[PDB]
Amino acid sequence: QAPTAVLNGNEVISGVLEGKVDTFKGIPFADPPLNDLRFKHPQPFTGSYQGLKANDFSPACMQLDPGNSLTLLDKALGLAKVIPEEFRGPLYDMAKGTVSMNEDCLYLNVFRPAGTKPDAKLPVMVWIYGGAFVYGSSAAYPGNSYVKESINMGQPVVFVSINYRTGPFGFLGGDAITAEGNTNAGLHDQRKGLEWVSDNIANFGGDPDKVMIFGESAGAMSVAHQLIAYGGDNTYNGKKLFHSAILQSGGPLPYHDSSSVGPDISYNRFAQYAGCDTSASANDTLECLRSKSSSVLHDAQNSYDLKDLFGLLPQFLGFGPRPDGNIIPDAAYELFRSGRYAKVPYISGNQEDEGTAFAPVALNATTTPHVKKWLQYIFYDASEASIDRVLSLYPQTLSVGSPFRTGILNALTPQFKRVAAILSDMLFQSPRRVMLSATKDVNRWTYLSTHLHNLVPFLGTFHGNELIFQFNVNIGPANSYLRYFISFANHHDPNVGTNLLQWDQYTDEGKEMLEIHMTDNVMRTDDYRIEGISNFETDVNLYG
Ligand SMILES: *[C@@H]1O[C@H](CO)[C@@H](O[C@@H]2O[C@H](CO)[C@@H](O)[C@H](O)[C@H]2NC(C)=O)[C@H](O)[C@H]1NC(C)=O
Ligand SMILES: *[C@@H]1O[C@H](CO)[C@@H](O)[C@H](O)[C@H]1NC(C)=O
Ligand SMILES: *[C@H]1O[C@H](CO)[C@@H](O)[C@H](O)[C@H]1NC(C)=O
Repeated sequence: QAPTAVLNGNEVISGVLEGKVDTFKGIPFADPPLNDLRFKHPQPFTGSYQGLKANDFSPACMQLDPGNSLTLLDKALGLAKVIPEEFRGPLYDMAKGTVSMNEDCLYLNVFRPAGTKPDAKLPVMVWIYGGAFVYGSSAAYPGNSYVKESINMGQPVVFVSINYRTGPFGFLGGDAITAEGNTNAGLHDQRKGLEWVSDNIANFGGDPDKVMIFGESAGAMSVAHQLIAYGGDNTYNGKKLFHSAILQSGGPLPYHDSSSVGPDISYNRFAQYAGCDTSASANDTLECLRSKSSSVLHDAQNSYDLKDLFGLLPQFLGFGPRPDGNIIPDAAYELFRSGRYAKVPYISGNQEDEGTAFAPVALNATTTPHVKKWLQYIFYDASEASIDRVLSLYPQTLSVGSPFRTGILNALTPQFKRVAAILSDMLFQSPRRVMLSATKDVNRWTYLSTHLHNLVPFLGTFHGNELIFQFNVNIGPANSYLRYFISFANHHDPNVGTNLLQWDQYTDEGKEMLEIHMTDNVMRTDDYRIEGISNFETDVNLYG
């Protein structure tokens, strides 16, 4: 029997019973962003839900193939040699998929315990993806393991995943988009999905007054931008859109302006790869981009990734959230430090070796001059003095680079461990500490995951790896990532009924941090590489 829910008082949608979980997949929350609506803010859904058979995932939004990155990594270090088969199988499974990709992709999915009734008021967990090596948008993140575990725990939740536009489709900047007021469209997509949840989740048995948003990599960077959206106003028609958050390996971005990697403006490069004439006026280039087929814009996006992000650099360094004076009113770091953020409790953490999967971009660097040149490209407006100070704080000494704590092993090149440490701390660890020290009036918890230490040559406990334990095979540290986060969605404290180590909250006095291992966890403090990370937190002259 198909489970049902009724929206707008009388429109009945049906889902699919999958074991003991009811699923409703492919629910539209905005009108399709096609033709004249390409690159514009999401428009209200003007259709009908009546008779919708929400029985399969919608198309994924336009994105790059993970194969680009996985093949470069494989060329650089031989993934089948370094990653144990039990983790490698899952990792490649999340990088492929049966869903198509299409610009018509603004849909969400609801997962709940079978037989939940609309009056149940179950806590809601809303997942926002952003995995560097994952294909499929929400289709790669089924909520069944989270829902099944919350039932076993006696703490049932509703899980929701939302699609949003990434890349140039969701974050095309430039003067024409600014003049239209259509900046940061992908962030507005997420916010519209959250409005849909506030208005409609009670019909599925969820509680609109207890919503947790969480995500990983660009999804955690998105959650951090939702916390400072409109200077911390997370209300919609008087109601708070979310009440707690978890950020897995991502935080605010250090930009104070719409900058991107390298010597050229990202808009200009993409327009050029799409075959538009970049000497025409701003409005004419945007009109040209709105006339191209999706395959042409897809090839153009692929060329920007391979040529300008070198197939590996985090996508938000090219097309991503930037200050626009409206949904992001000022630089993200400054909004957190002036208290202009939503006052909700959160968990923020990192994998030990966040930078190792990105370090192969600088594989040809053997000397400090070579590393300086790569850093001058990625951070093109950085002052030379600021770069020189980073290079003195992160030396080429093999034992202090990343994979961390591995001595003289894993030195793929003379500079690989150094570049992996710099990218780790600049892009992931410093953003986490900017939030933890700025948000002193909310409860917060932080973690370091070291569970693959010494099991994966050259990569260590790398960026994006923990997603296989949350969404694919529930082995290794899966119980920590499932149960602490279910407890947090229910009680805004990770320690209720987990049967796991007590995780003490982070305080400014003790800087308490959970360290997650393969089978056990231990408490530690967030005390490592203080000088190096602190400099990234405070040197504004690095960023552009
Ligand atoms: C490492 O590779 C990069 C990318 O090919 C080289 O940098 C380029 O060098 C040419 C000539 O100086 C410039 O026109 C490019 O614009 C540079 N691009 C970047 C991203 O820096 C770099 O010279 C190589 N380093 C070594 C030691 O060979
Ligand atoms: C460009 O488009 C904007 C927003 O649609 C409009 O207000 C402006 O007049 C246009 N300007 C030119 C020079 O075409
Ligand atoms: C939709 O139909 C099912 C019967 O399969 C029923 O249990 C459910 O209550 C209906 N939905 C609502 C919200 O009435």
